Amino acid sequence: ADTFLEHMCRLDIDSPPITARNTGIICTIGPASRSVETLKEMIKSGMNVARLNFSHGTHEYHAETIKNVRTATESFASDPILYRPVAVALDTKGPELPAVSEKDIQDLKFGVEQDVDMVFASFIRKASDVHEVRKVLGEKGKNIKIISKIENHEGVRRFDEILEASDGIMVARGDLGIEIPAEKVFLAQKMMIGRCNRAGKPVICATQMLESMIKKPRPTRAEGSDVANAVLDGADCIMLSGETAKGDYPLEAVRMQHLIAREAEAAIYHLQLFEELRRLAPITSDPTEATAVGAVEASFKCCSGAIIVLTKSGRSAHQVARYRPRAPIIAVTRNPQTARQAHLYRGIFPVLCKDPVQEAWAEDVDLRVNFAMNVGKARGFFKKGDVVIVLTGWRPGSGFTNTMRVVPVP
Amino acid sequence: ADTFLEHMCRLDIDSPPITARNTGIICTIGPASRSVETLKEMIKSGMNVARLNFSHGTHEYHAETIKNVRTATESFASDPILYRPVAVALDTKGPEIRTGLIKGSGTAEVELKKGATLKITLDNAYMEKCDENILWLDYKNICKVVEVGSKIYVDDGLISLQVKQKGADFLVTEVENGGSLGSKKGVNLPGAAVDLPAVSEKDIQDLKFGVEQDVDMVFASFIRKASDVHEVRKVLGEKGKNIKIISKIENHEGVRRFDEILEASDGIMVARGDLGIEIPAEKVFLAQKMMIGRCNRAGKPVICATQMLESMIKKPRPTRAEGSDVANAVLDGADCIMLSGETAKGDYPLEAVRMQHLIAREAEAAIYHLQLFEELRRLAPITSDPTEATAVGAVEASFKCCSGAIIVLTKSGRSAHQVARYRPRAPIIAVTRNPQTARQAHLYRGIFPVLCKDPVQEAWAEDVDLRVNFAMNVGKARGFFKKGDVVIVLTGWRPGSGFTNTMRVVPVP
Amino acid sequence: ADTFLEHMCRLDIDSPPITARNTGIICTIGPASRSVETLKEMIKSGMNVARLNFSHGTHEYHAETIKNVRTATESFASDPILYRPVAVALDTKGPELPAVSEKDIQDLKFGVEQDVDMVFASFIRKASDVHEVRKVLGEKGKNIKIISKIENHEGVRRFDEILEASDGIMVARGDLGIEIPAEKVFLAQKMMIGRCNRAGKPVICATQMLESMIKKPRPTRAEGSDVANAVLDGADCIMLSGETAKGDYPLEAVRMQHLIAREAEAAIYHLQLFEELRRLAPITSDPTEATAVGAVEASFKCCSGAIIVLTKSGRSAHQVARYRPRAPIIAVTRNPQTARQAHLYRGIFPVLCKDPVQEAWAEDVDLRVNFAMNVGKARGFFKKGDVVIVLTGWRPGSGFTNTMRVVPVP
Amino acid sequence: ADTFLEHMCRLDIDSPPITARNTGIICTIGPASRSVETLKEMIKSGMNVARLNFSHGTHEYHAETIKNVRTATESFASDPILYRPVAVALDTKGPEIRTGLIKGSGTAEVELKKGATLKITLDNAYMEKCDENILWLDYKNICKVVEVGSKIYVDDGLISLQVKQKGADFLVTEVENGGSLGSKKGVNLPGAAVDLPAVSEKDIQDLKFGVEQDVDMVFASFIRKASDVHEVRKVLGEKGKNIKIISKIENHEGVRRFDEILEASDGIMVARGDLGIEIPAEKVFLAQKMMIGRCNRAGKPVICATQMLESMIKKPRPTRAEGSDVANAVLDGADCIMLSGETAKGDYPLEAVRMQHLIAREAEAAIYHLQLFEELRRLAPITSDPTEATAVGAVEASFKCCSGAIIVLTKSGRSAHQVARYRPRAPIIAVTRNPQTARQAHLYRGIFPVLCKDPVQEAWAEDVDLRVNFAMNVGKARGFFKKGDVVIVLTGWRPGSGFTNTMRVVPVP
Ligand SMILES: N[C@@H](Cc1ccccc1)C(=O)O
Ligand SMILES: N[C@@H](Cc1ccccc1)C(=O)O
Ligand SMILES: N[C@@H](Cc1ccccc1)C(=O)O
Ligand SMILES: N[C@@H](Cc1ccccc1)C(=O)O
Ligand SMILES: [K+]
Ligand SMILES: [K+]
Ligand SMILES: [K+]
Ligand SMILES: [K+]
Repeated sequence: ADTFLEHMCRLDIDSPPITARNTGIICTIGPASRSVETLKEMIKSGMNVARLNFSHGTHEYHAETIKNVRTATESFASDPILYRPVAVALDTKGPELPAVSEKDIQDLKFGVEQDVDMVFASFIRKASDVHEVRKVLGEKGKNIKIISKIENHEGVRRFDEILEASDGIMVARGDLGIEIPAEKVFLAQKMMIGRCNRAGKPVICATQMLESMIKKPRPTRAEGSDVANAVLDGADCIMLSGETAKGDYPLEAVRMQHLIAREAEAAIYHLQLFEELRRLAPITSDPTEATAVGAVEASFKCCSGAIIVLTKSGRSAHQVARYRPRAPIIAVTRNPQTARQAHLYRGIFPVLCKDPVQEAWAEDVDLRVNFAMNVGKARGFFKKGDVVIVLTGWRPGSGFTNTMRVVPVP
Repeated sequence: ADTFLEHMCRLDIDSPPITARNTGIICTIGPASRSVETLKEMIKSGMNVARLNFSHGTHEYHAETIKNVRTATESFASDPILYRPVAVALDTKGPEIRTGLIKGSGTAEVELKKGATLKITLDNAYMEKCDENILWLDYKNICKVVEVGSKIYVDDGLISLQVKQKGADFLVTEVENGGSLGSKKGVNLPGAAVDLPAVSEKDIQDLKFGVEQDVDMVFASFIRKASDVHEVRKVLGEKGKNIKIISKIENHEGVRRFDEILEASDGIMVARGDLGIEIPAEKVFLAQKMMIGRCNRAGKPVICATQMLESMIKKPRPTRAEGSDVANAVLDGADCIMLSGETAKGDYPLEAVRMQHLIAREAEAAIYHLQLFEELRRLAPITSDPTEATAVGAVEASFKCCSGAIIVLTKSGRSAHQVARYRPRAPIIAVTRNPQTARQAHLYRGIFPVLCKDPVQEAWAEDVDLRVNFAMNVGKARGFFKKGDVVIVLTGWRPGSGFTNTMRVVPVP
Repeated sequence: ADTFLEHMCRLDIDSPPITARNTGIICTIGPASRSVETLKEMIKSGMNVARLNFSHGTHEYHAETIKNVRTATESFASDPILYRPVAVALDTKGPELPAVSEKDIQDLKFGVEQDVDMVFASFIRKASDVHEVRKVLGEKGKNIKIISKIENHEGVRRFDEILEASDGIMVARGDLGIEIPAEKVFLAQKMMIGRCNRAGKPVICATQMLESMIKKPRPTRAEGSDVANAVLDGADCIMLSGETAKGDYPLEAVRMQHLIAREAEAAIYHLQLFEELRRLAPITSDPTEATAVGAVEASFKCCSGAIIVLTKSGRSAHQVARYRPRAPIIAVTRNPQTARQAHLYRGIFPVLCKDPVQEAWAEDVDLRVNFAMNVGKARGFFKKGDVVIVLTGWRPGSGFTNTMRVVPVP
Repeated sequence: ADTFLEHMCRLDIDSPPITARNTGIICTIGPASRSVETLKEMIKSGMNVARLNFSHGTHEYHAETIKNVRTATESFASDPILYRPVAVALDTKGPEIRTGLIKGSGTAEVELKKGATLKITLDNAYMEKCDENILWLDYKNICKVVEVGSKIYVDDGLISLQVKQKGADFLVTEVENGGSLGSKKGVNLPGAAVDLPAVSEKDIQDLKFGVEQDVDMVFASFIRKASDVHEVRKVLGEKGKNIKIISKIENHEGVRRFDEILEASDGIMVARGDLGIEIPAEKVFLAQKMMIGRCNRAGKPVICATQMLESMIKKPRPTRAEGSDVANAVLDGADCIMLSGETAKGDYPLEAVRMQHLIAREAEAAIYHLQLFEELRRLAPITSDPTEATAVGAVEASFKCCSGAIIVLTKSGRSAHQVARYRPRAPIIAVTRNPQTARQAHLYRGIFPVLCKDPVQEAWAEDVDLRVNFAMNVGKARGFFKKGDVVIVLTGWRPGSGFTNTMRVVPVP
């Protein structure tokens, strides 16, 4: 469809969703979803990130939840083609005042010891709050991603400085609804998602998603519409709260979130996002940035099934994700943390390569690429005769991901 | 802003809304909003259309409501610069199923609990003895159209039942979703072949009454196909031929047959709550976006209805969710938003109108007008009709010479509607001497109708200048523009002209 | 054709020119072309402007040439549908030094007395030279158009100030070839034509056009290519010199110029010219300028046969011509001078309405429009059922041409 | 500059050319330019291709010219960073008609005057007795293909005759355009069905000689249709299969059948002067623009030839008109410009090469590169061929990270040609070990070929790095870029790769 309007006119409620669900699903784990058996089913149904709410519970309790999450996750490790990484997120209590309380310091230190992937930092009002959280995590927690939660007016007013200091953003709509009038929160949500998309940083929408599923096996029309519109605004991930933490239908909530998010993909008009993001980006001569733009460009032309990115830290894959290709970004990494953290970005499908490093660099690249091809075929992103883009460095120890290759799927 | 993304990035919740609210507000009038004094305040606060729900009330009652609406409306007629036309809409009963009266004395509500049994009866002895065990309803054929396993929804989806056993004139059900059952509530039978007619005997009488009362539009309930629309058209007849028919899409068949319904109707109402019963929750937002899109493409008005500001029945302010849902209907492309119980029977009818106005006005800052137009221009079929070429040219000019308004001199409204299809940012000031045309124009996004009551000058060019000067005064007073801005003026050429084919670029003096 | 490249690829030398010749033809009148009988044939064959070279001849001699031009021109006046206005141009001797010599002053005064339409001012080096010519023409000659001839390096270096002071420009390629190297004159030509197009002022290419036709009935391949390329650069008019003044085939020269210019129209890609001219124009709220842009825009959409402009001074038609529509601009005027001067602009087909003024303004407009419709049908610009754009003012005595009308051809 | 118009407005005759000359220069070698010392100077001054005209001379003579060209070319081989490849082109005689020898002793020229009679004879007694009354020519069938009223042109259109009477073996004509008639001049019969074969007995021998001499390309004369091209291809055979065939379009039939000729050929030469005889003057500029356009769209080389700098046969500087005509051929999209008598037999062969270089270099300032590419990208068919996608991506990147060059490692040249089709601003440094590939690359606008003479490294990645480093040194020395600039590098992935499908963004060390 050559216009957004025609894209809307062609939507059909009777035809099933042909496209993959490209947004992350974050689920809050509590008494209802804590057991290894429930977590297994939640992972199969689409959970990408387990969130632990440190407003409640002891460290002993959370250590057991984390252990259960990992037991459930690694139960699928025996098939590396189908294995999905699952991230762990620590959501701080925060001030209920200083940015980091005595309790938050202890909780953050515990997160470092437990090897969590990301921190959702509560009640962030300004940049210096983010830097205080960074300082507590320290040298040992330096690769842990900090997602600043915008929960009040000051957070919204000072958004630009908070965004620049953070690794990502969580929009807490319910908390914003208390301090900001109802007729304005939807504008704040749209503003913040937009600015995050422009900056290439993850944005999560949270609170008041599928709350009615705490008691019911299906959500309301309004809730489906609200979740869908967060996806269409440009959210990278959607987070579920009590629905998965303590409700009666945690597994049904994950499945419904998956269905809604997958339906919303049919309303996304991908070409416009990219053309605007390409024009708004500053003119640069950084090799990686030029290669990322070129890859997304090629992914729209030679109607590509995927952009395969070989990445150690995830950074190269994130640079591609900023431009919002339609094609999935298969991020191949040997770093387990990188694979878990990648779920924060819309359209990144991380895969953890567990094979050992080959001495000949070109053979090692070919092995990781072949692994990505098998994963893509199995997930139905592409098949034999399709073409994909492959991004790598040139030589072992390259700082740039500056090599782009157009490759037919064998 | 040259990109949609930058348009979103520049949104600021602290800066007040610089732009006008361009969508229509339709309010349902009932016991809470019926009086001349309340209506006056609702009109000042932004009500453009009064909706009368003929599911309830006698013709005598509705005649008095209509009279009160007109008394309130004409109380502002002494200042023709500030006078706002107010339309009247008749919303038909249609093929409804309803429950009976709650039993006994005391509170007129009973708690139905999940897992509990409930017998549905058609025995008229129980018509006014509804309770936790027995529920009467008025659809006699219900046992022929429903099976074991069928779902039955009561009171706009509040309560749900599953049929466990059929009988001759009864059904034993189990309550799936509990709630308070009141008296005379609406019943939906999803996936059931309900044999009730499109226009009942009662609907015929109601439609004839609407013609006699000179209503501006009809909201036709439960439209399933084009022939239902044509039956409504036939009843309105020659005498009601200028009354606009808005088809309500309330079920799956309505959505499946949307194209034929749209082509037969003057416009569409999307009833989201009713659609939520028959269609899964994960799909209704797609149906809403599809239908609004197709209406925008066809140049026909689309109204979003149900589940707008329902919490304001009891509270002076809406929830964050409701604000977000209303706003998104506006951003999808809705021409109007309709309020139901919030204005009809709730405790804060005036606050509901004001909040709807605030939400809709805030949503305008998120609308990216240039994209809508560029796409609507490309999707329109290549034509040599003078009026269509002039309408496109006017909207084009309204984006270039950053225009404060497109002024359209129109008798029937049609010329102004053709401009509105292209979705200019600038307001369309539709100047007309026809009072009905001025009322009906509120159905279209971005049309600000003004009723010129001055007599016709013999020299045509002087008459045009007089109507344009009237539009200029109205625009200055509403803050659309001021001295030094430029406006587009569309007219015919000569008094007999069939086309609105003349465009004029005019500085505001 | 949606691209310039495809426009070139579709050119067909075997199909005849479907489009009108939109550039003006200026012919130098001398001993070979001076007679009433030859002028008649030159006018029928396409001459729009008669140029008189005041380097030679007495005032008596030139008065007779002017009289012969007018006798020939008015011989077609009995049919006002087919009558073509013919302009008279005085080309000064100039310095062969002050801008205006004693001789030039006398020649310019004679031009005012003879009611010439335009002056081609020789050897213009700077703006003050143009203002001296303006001062000599004075109040009585204030509507006479001054075309500055750029004949040397200083003229090119100071082009912007000369252009701003002049009504139009003549590029004298042969004279430029003496003072500027041959490998650079083509750049000067392209630069000057471009700047004139951007400013909305007429530009004429002169010298070394069809010189071989002084002795031969047909031009060379090279000369055809050179004339054609001046048209494709954006020239409004092409001027012939000795070919028509003193050569053996003056009538054949006019006809060949017409054929070359008409062939060149097939290579003009009109949509690009307009889209660029629209973007480069400064953002304004002048009603006439907005209406002119809108008219040209509409002329590309409702595939218009013409833009009809009712104009007293010509200015409204010139403002439309700046945007380079494909459709011919039929400029209807009662002012005989306006009709003659309009030939300086590419794409303007002037028509002189000789009917008396109707008292009712709307009827007078309708009469002039009907006249334009008959002229257009007769010239084959359009026929019954086509649609045209009509531009007018609103009341009698309107300063703006701010009214645009889409009109089917009856 | 964001518009073509502004690009023209900013042209400045006082500022020197900042950019390289990107079009090829082809020079005809004859008595004036034949010596090793002159060729050396012509190569330094910018000659990329030496053309040998086989209309005249023996094979012995041409073998010596070819040897001199190679001696001159290889004299610069001692510095492989600065060495420029020089191609050799064989231009066939084809089906030509020629006059005989001028009579008697004295001057070898006679004045034919307008209105005078001239008898054309086929009697071989008059073969060497041509004068004002009698002219012999070598086309025996001429009387069968010409009528009364037919025009006959002699010596590249200098003289024109009209046939007044036919005979068995004679034609009586009247001279229309007079001039000096010399010996053995070319004869054109416009609109006549000349039955001469596409490849004559002589052309077969000349083409076989070209294969033996290892020429790089053939300019095939008087190509009228695709089958003529295939006959030339067949004669070159298996041994001459990599020799490029450039079809010369010299008549109306060539233009009418252009598409099939283009599809059969490796490239095209537009012979404007020859076209000017058979096609009217007011149409040849359209044919030139059409043919260049179609060649650009197809990605095949197009050369403009004839009537370039002809006045430099006698003068050290060209005319304004000639400079303008050459410049406009470049701006139309020509890949190369060919010089004829200016370099073959004139008094200033070296000055002609230098002036051609200056004109072509000046014309680069008027080229608007971004438009060419954006249109060529849109007009190209949607494909999934890896090399084509990579070529487009490389040119795209060359406009963004303001690249100094696109470096392409290529064996046959094909990968570099695929990049050249998209018309990047940045030079395409085509690195090859194949000497023929390096010579043939000059046919394409914007390809700067470099011949790597270093031996192949066993490790593929090291070999790539070596060739890339060689290209970097060549680019630094030519001033295309310096340390800190960024370039695009295209290669295969692995030594067995069929595709050039790997693109690398590389800072210049
Ligand atoms: N990152 C999420 C969502 C996703 C799915 C498929 C492709 C891209 C993204 C996942 O791996 O499940
Ligand atoms: N038609 C509505 C909404 C509107 C307001 C302002 C401008 C345009 C439209 C009204 O008149 O109030
Ligand atoms: N102005 C010239 C050329 C022209 C012809 C036709 C249309 C537009 C322009 C004329 O009137 O003859
Ligand atoms: N191919 C020619 C012209 C050229 C020069 C520089 C860059 C590109 C092309 C050469 O190598 O000399
Ligand atoms: K928390
Ligand atoms: K109703
Ligand atoms: K002169
Ligand atoms: K030859």
